[PDB]
Amino acid sequence: DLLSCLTFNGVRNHTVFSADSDSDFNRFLHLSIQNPLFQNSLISKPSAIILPGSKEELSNTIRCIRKGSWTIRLRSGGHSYEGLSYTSDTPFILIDLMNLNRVSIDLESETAWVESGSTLGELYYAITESSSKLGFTAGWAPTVGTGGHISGGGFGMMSRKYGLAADNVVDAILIDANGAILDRQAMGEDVFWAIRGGGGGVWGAIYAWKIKLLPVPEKVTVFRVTKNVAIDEATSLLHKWQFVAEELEEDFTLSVLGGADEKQVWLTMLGFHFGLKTVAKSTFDLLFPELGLVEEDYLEMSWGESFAYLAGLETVSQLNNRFLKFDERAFKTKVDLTKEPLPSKAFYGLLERLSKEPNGFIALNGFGGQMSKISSDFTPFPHRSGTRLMVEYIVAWNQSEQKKKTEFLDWLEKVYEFMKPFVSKNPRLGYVNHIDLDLGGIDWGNKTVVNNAIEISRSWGESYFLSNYERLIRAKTLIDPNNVFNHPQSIPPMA
Ligand SMILES: *Cc1cc2c(cc1C)nc1c(=O)[nH]c(=O)nc-1n2C[C@H](O)[C@H](O)[C@H](O)COP(=O)(O)OP(=O)(O)OC[C@H]1O[C@@H](n2cnc3c(N)ncnc32)[C@H](O)[C@@H]1O
Ligand SMILES: *[C@@H]1O[C@H](CO)[C@@H](O[C@@H]2O[C@H](CO)[C@@H](O[C@@H]3O[C@H](CO)[C@@H](O)[C@H](O)[C@@H]3O)[C@H](O)[C@H]2NC(C)=O)[C@H](O)[C@H]1NC(C)=O
Ligand SMILES: *[C@@H]1O[C@H](CO)[C@@H](O)[C@H](O)[C@H]1NC(C)=O
Ligand SMILES: [Mg+2]
Repeated sequence: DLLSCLTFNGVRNHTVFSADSDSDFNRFLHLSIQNPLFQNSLISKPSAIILPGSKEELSNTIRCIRKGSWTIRLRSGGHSYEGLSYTSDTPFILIDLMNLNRVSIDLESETAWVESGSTLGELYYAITESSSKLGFTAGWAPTVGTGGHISGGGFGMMSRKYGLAADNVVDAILIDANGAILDRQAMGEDVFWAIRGGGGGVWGAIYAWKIKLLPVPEKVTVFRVTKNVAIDEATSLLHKWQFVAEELEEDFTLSVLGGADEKQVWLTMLGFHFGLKTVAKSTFDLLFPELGLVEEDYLEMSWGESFAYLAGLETVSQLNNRFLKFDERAFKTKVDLTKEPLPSKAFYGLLERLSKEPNGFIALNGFGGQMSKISSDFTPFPHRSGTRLMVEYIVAWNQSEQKKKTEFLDWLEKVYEFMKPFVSKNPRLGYVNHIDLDLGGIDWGNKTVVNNAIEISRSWGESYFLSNYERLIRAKTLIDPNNVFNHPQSIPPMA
């Protein structure tokens, strides 16, 4: 029936479920699974996979699915930390957007239309090919899809200068529950607000984003330096780092990745400056001489080169390869936002815990700069002025380490518990692109839960969106009153 409808409407790229492990179905399913944690045979699988190739095909795909009784799942880059783009407890149809990866750069307006299947890497590659003086602000990972990422905000190394990806969206095409093809004018300002950070898989299917391209100098300066130190020094480095980071002028970003193994602590310092190396080095010589950076650590390169470099890629060319796997390990990650400085003992304790679990690591970023100049309700992402740091805790493992899974997750749980007193409180804040089901989830098939959906959903909803939660609910009710686009943590519509 679904297939007949798709045919009648001219949608031809579809594949039904097959048990054959070598089937084209399985191949398409796995192409964009970015967390092996959700890859096994015991996980839910779609009844069919549809690959629309145009806005009309996307519209008609949604229309056909509604004539049946399916749960819609949209996938762009497949990076959902919780696999929410390709799993569902109820029978589902996977709409994979990988064929919608056209990027159209307009150098006369310095804007771009970006189909929502395009990855960050594909976008960055297109921009750098078009111009040496234009860039865009989004996350570091080149295989992340614009569909999920911009829908959830999109934070990266240029956010202190330019804010989130979603803060630089000026139009969009949204395909609603009825297949309507809506631009900014058609969807209205409440819905255009909601899609710019309110979370993917909730409002409809974004067909394309229109973004404003942003100035970058022809040469920027970066460094990636790993310090191999002991815990005393690592603690004092991290404790000073937090002040250096949040306070730097907007033309600088300094972030950290960290881990340990018994007495050996490693801290990888990632630096970016919107300018030349003489200024970059004079700034860090003055503000953070403890890092011990030398002249040869500072590299001058193009903006596109810098994004490939910070992502750990070999070349700018690799940005354009969406199936170059970032990593092959299963993972679980959690995040905190902070409002007060972290005491030294928090870093010491975090490092002690890392030293006992070499499969764990942390990633630390400062806000400030432009992030403090954007109002909390400009877009749905509310963590602006007053927000000091974002702290990510990750544990990752390979197949050979599978039996330690329970232990790894316990370690992460304990780290998050340890950090509780030092980070944001009442409520403990989160970030929707860092979706975390530990916070809870709605079973939309459970009537008693659905009756109280708004209160229940406030647990994660206010963590992600704070006061913006109320406006999100109104926008949801407007654009998807029948809740066609839903998942365990989707914004509830009013009854
Ligand atoms: C995997 C990963 C993620 C990541 C990261 C590094 C890696 C290796 N670094 C990040 C960073 O530097 N800054 C940042 O803000 N986020 C970072 N992340 C997390 C990443 O942003 C999120 O995982 C993001 O949501 C992933 O987007 P992607 O498009 O790749 O993922 P998805 O699983 O397919 O979709 C996620 C949700 O959005 C819905 N979706 C997908 N496409 C659409 C469209 N077109 N319209 C509406 N909703 C859409 C999915 O259904 C799912 O709910
Ligand atoms: C539905 O969409 C999928 C995914 O786009 C289509 O498969 C893709 O088809 C293209 C074009 O045939 C393939 O590119 C080709 O790759 C070969 C090497 O195998 C290369 O020599 C050619 O230059 C060509 O570019 C691509 O590999 C393939 N992608 C995947 C993941 O399979 C598929 O054809 C579509 N199905 C239908 C019925 O339209
Ligand atoms: C609905 O959810 C509640 C609370 O999560 C649970 O106790 C109950 O068993 C569920 N009811 C049904 C009918 O599934
Ligand atoms: Mg076979």
